[PDB]
Amino acid sequence: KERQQKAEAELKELEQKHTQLCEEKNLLQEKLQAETELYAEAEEMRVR
Amino acid sequence: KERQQKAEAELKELEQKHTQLCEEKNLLQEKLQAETELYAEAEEMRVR
Repeated sequence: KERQQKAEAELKELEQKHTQLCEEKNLLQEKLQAETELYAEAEEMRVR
Repeated sequence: KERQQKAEAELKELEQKHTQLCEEKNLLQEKLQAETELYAEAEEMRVR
């Protein structure tokens, strides 16, 4: 039972880093969008 | 045996998730540095 308790604790750690994965995916979408927007604005400003 | 191999699979998942988190953080820092430098140069040339 202590062995399955350790396994369940690792499972809670898995859930916590699953939430971390979701946060990091949202962060990745946001940062990629920001980079693309700034690159487009950069193209327009170098045309200017 | 089943519990320990399941725990090892969970540990591999933990390592993969943490590696993905670290890689996305590195992408974050490099592209944010790029964003800051682009903003600075854009404002400089814009006022010019």
